[PDB]
Amino acid sequence: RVVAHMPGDIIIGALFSVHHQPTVDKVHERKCGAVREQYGIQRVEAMLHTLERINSDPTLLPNITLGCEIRDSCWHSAVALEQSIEFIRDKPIVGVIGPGSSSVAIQVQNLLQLFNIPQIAYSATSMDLSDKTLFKYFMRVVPSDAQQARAMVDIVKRYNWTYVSAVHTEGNYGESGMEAFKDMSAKEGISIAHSYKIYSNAGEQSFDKLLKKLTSHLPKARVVACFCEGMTVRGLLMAMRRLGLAGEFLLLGSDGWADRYDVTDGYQREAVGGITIKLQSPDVKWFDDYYLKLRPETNHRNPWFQEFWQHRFQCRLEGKYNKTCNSSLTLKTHHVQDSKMGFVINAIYSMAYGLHNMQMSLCPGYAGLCDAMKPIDGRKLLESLMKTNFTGVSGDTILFDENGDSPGRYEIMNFKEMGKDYFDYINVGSWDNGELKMD
Amino acid sequence: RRVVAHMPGDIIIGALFSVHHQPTVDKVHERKCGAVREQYGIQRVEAMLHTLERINSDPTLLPNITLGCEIRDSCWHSAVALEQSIEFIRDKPIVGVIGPGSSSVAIQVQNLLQLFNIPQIAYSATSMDLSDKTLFKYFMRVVPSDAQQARAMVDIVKRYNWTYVSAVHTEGNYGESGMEAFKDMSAKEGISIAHSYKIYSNAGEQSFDKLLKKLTSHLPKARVVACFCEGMTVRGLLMAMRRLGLAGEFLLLGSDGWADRYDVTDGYQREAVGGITIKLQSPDVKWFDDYYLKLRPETNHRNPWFQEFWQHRFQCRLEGNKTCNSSLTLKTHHVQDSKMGFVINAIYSMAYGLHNMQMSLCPGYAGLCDAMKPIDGRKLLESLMKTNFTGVSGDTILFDENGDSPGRYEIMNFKEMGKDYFDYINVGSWDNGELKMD
Ligand SMILES: *[C@@H]1O[C@H](CO)[C@@H](O)[C@H](O)[C@H]1NC(C)=O
Ligand SMILES: *[C@@H]1O[C@H](CO)[C@@H](O)[C@H](O)[C@H]1NC(C)=O
Ligand SMILES: N[C@@H](CCC(=O)O)C(=O)O
Ligand SMILES: N[C@@H](CCC(=O)O)C(=O)O
Ligand SMILES: [Mg+2]
Ligand SMILES: [Mg+2]
Ligand SMILES: [Mg+2]
Repeated sequence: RVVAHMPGDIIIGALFSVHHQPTVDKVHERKCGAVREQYGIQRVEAMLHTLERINSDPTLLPNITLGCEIRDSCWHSAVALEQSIEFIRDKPIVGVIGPGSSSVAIQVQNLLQLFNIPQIAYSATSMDLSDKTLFKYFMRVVPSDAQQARAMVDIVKRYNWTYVSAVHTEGNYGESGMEAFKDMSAKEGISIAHSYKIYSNAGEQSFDKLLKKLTSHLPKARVVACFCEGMTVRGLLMAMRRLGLAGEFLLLGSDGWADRYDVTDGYQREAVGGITIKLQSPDVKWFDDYYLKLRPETNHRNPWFQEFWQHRFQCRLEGKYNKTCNSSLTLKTHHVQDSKMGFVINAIYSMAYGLHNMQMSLCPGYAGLCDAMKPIDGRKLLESLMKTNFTGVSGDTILFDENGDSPGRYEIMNFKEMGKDYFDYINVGSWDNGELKMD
Repeated sequence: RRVVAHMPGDIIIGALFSVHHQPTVDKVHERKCGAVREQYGIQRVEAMLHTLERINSDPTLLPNITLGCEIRDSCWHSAVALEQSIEFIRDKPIVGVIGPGSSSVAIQVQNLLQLFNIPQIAYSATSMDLSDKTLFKYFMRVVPSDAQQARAMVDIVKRYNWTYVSAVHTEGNYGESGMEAFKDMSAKEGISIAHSYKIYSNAGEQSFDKLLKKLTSHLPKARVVACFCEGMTVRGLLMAMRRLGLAGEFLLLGSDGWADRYDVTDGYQREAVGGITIKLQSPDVKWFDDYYLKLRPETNHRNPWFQEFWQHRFQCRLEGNKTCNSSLTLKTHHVQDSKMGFVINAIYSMAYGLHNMQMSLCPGYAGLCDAMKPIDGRKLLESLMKTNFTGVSGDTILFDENGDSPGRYEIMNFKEMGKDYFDYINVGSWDNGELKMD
């Protein structure tokens, strides 16, 4: 399997979903699907460039250069574990950024903790991961769904819904979030018509059946609480197309969906009215400058880039598509920054600041790695990381609590019709530390 | 480093048994385990060792090939089990794995083993989840999935015309998957569940207290309590019943975690009295006791845990506070592990898979030939998925498409057989849909 290498005195690992998860037919081979941009190439590229900026910043880790080993998770548990094994055999991997998904992160954490390797996630939101007896070497730069689910329960109350349906994605994210939503909503007098679950990669038939099952609760249960992966919502949408059910349901979705266009593209009419929750994360300015200048002929250090470029533009590079890649192709056309970019970048910084701090205490008057950090002791790195206190890429303070969690907040999107045949995500409200505010 | 039981051979098979109890909150992070276990540890270790000896002595099965083993301690814990499982894969190669016992532990081990093409055969992991061959391709078992045990438990509730029961399951894949099967089966059968609860087996005294208090508030409408539970969870409850004195007000309908296990009820019998349990049908293995009971701490070094076990079992110290008398013997208070036959069938399955492979790849030869050097794990899987032989008790062992085996349950009753005497009474049976009591 392909890997992205950056040399250094210290090597940080990372798992990003450079390709989609395998299909039912190629699962056991663990042959992954198509190359991903926002969730893959962009995060890979973020990783490499953040490391450059840190290595160029003399305030942070002076005379030490951070290198990395970036690996493909395919958003899949087998693939991520396989790849995590490559991290632990046995120059060492000091800590790992990612992976994206709660149940995948858990599987990864189960391996890493046996090797005292701190792991810092940027999108794994499940409450389960707050348990430090079970997941001691796991931390994250996002809040847990104790709050997200709370926000979803609060949106239901605000709009005066007492009767809803529930769908969650199979696996720890959906399962655990929906548990929280089911519990909170029962105390607050909200009835759940039925709770359904489905895997994001189920066939059209499974989704069709789920859609028919949801119609049986019409007209009372037209709102569907979806603690769902983006690809589960898309499945629901496409099933609505096949069954001609556009305008029957209002989907209330969690962060798997947020403001993701790949979820709704091609299926806007069936999604319109949708309410989604997004974790507050501003664009990082300096990412686009770097990224939109990248060229397939000279971006060798990212070994998936040529594959991605050819996919994006549907062309062959003069280094199977029916055309050749034009010289004037640029990413600035239709560019959309990954909604979680700031989290990725902040996760990478936590690791660096964790390392820098350790260095200051264990190497008090020395420049670089002194014997006491040769080699780095994971248990002390975790102590250092657990006391994370810094200013983020976007100017917020990033701090960890005793559970390895981080404060955050949410934007509430409505997916609106903005005029004939044109739809978009519109910020309509927010949720922060218990307070819902709508426009 | 962790202690291992070794036996040499041309083909090495791995095994996972809970030789010690799980970490006690909190020796958890250091992964230090607790007290040594007899039925679930030492006896299984011993069955593994002796079964291989018996196979190596049988000339109809793998002639000229010596089967060895690497037997490791799981402590019935996901982290320890995974930790030990890495020792199997780094990198003589381990060809197959027997165990571990618990479903969520077996899941963790299967996720690693599938990556290295190493077949896994379980003796006691019963969760429906494990039937999914897309997630768990390299996993098989010699016991039926809890699809049947759940259905059986529902049928027991109906048999006594109960319409309102409480539910408790052990945190983990076994309890959660089995209770879900039970809830989505009883709701259709018109049975109501007052409240569903859950708990870790290693949860403190304080934790079980809270649970029981909650259960007491569910009374007196729900005295019957469906427990898709590990034995220690059941024990946990009984110990909480003692601390409160709520004994004789609950009826516990337990799954195979409890079954006919004395280590669950020992010391808390009157708290348990009345209880009903489901046990997988597994007859005692005659030859096992013959071999086992003859073992001596001075002469049984191949089992590295045995001296620890001997010393713990008899509360004495061996010569190389009180000194161990030479008269001590296991024949006293001996109880054979209830799932013993399943361990033994699992090993024989591995053995038979290896043998069938050997006949097609090494046709006119006795022994490991070049074409099985090394052993293709994908081919071992192929061969084991065609498992069909006659078991130690005499039944036919056969894997379905999902790598599952057929089985059946006995229904136990825990009751007083006179002033201060209590025992498990075989009160019925369940077999392929049909429940029978008398
Ligand atoms: C770090 O964060 C804490 C909050 O826990 C704050 O009190 C402190 O002022 C911050 N940083 C420094 C450098 O003092
Ligand atoms: C299993 O094998 C025995 C003997 O080889 C044979 O008689 C029997 O029909 C087989 N059964 C199945 C279901 O394969
Ligand atoms: N927060 C989700 C992932 C959502 C996403 O980034 O698409 C999880 O914990 O698995
Ligand atoms: N059947 C339980 C284990 C019960 C036991 O053997 O104690 C499981 O699959 O996890
Ligand atoms: Mg620097
Ligand atoms: Mg032989
Ligand atoms: Mg199976």
